[PDB]
Amino acid sequence: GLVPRGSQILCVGLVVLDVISLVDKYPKEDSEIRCLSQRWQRGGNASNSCTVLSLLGAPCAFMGSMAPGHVADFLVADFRRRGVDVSQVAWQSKGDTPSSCCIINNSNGNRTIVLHDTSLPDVSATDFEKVDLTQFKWIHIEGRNASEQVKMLQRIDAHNTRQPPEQKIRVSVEVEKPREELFQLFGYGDVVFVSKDVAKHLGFQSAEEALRGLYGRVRKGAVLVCAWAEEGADALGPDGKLLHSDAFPPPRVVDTLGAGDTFNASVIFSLSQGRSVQEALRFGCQVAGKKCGLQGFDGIV
Amino acid sequence: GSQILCVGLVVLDVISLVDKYPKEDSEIRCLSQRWQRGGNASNSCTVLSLLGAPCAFMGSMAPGHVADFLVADFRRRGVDVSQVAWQSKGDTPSSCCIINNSNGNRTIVLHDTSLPDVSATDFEKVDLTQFKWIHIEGRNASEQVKMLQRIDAHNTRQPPEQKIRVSVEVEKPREELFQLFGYGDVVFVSKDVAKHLGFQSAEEALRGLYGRVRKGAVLVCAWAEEGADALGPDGKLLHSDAFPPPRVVDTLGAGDTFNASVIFSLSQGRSVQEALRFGCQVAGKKCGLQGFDGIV
Ligand SMILES: C[C@H]1[C@H](O)CN1c1nc(N2C[C@@H]3[C@@H](CC(=O)O)[C@@H]3C2)cc(C(F)(F)F)c1C#N
Ligand SMILES: C[C@H]1[C@H](O)CN1c1nc(N2C[C@@H]3[C@@H](CC(=O)O)[C@@H]3C2)cc(C(F)(F)F)c1C#N
Repeated sequence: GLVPRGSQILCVGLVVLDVISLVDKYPKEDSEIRCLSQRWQRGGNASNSCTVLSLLGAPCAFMGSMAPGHVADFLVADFRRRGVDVSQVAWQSKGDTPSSCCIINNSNGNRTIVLHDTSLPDVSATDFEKVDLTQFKWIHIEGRNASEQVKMLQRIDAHNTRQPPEQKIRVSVEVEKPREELFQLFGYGDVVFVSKDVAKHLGFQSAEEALRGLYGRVRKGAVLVCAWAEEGADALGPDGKLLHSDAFPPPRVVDTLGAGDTFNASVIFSLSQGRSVQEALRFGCQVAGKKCGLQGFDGIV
Repeated sequence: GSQILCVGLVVLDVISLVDKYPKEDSEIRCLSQRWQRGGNASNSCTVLSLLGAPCAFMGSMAPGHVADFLVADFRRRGVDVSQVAWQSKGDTPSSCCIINNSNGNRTIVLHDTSLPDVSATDFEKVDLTQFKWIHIEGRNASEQVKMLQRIDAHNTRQPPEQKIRVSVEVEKPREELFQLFGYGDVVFVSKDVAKHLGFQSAEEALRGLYGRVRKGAVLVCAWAEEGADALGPDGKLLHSDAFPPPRVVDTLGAGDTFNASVIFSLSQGRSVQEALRFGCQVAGKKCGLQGFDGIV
């Protein structure tokens, strides 16, 4: 159906079916064990951020690769249950829709993960070339196939060149995985999110160190953002002024899975509403904190 | 008297194929993923269909997208699903299956959704005349005993040529199930159950447990790659060596392949010796393939 021009927030990235099993003891190889509880959850960074944007009251869309089948069916029904627009999915003829299997041991909190395979082709620059960008006010790209995503980012830049400042599509990039190919993505977007994990891998021992160490890698005018879990989040822009927000931890932590994606979606949302970077940092920390005391995404607002 | 009925579980298996079994607290990327219809009675129906046998499945399912996959899979195989016990409370069972590509080893993390099992009242509503053979996978034993008493009652009124043959499977090491040994013409006892009762071989298990079976019954015990043994009223122990593939790639459902193949061979009039050999043959062939396609 009709989507008003410059009304949606697009998130480009991964969707995965997460099968979480909670066990009394880790299974011995070649055995059958009854788990205590099992959950099927739609995951992925871009995927999780869409859930949060819908719950925040933002019209949003997901762009990512899926293969026709029963896994895709579950994921599409889950996206739709969360009011996520799924018209821009890159339907693939080869490969499996990603599925991960998580075994959580009760006696110690240990997590064993059998990650999805590599068979599914990622969204390409040619796939993205075919997208009418006019319905999007904001485009968020989760760093994966960087050389392709760079061409996608060059296409949004080309678009904005022909646009009055109010019809300009805002852009954000996420560098969450400590893979060198992704570090070229720092030079793209108005907002650049860098994970604690990536920063630590580059030798940075704090969000301040990471922002001061990596700011020279961003495009002119860009805002570099780094959330450091329960130590709050920092942002740094062209004025050279480091901004900080403390974390808003819940009275009891229940579920941290997707807290970072809650932060990213909330920062994007607050900025898209015309709020300052300081206000967006505080808001992202508040929503992220609220999420940590909740199972899943229900009740974050 | 044309169909083989299998009473038991249907489970959606979420299968991950790995290069090496994951060490606890680690992250490993799998090689490939698939969805497979599983459960012991359910797997035996797949094998019976592929063997050319008209078969039916009786088991509990709850309406939903999991049941939809399973029903479409059953139907794709030509398994008769008319006798499924549709439940209004619960979800359909699912499991996480890790298959090690190096050796075919399978590890299952199972989610028993606490769906109500098939009851004796559910089974009383079944027209037994279309069945030549009824196989029950041991689950809710006190309720399955009444189901077995119903088949016995039916056979009493039948001439020997129109008598329904009965098999029972005691796969789980739960004491409740050990009453099922006294029922059926063919009794399959797992290696796992035998080991739990202190038996170190199929011959030990058969000699140790034979006194527990019905008069004239055949006790069968498959001991994985060590082959299978059977023991009947003549007191003569029968053995078949396994048929291992040169490369074992997937053991998930090998035992169910054995059970279905023994049942099939016996239903065709073959000797117990021939049925044991055929059972090991087909199970062995399955172990060198992914899934059940190509076992025949
Ligand atoms: C996004 C960051 C901002 O820096 C604040 N916020 C928080 N992140 C936390 N984690 C991130 C990481 C999550 C795993 C995952 O993202 O899947 C672990 C724990 C924990 C808390 C907490 F618990 F203190 F509330 C907060 C708060 N506020
Ligand atoms: C049924 C028994 C007869 O005794 C022969 N047969 C085999 N069972 C095997 N397993 C049983 C158990 C399976 C897991 C599961 O049933 O889900 C493990 C391994 C392995 C092989 C093998 F590999 F050697 F071929 C054969 C053969 N033939």
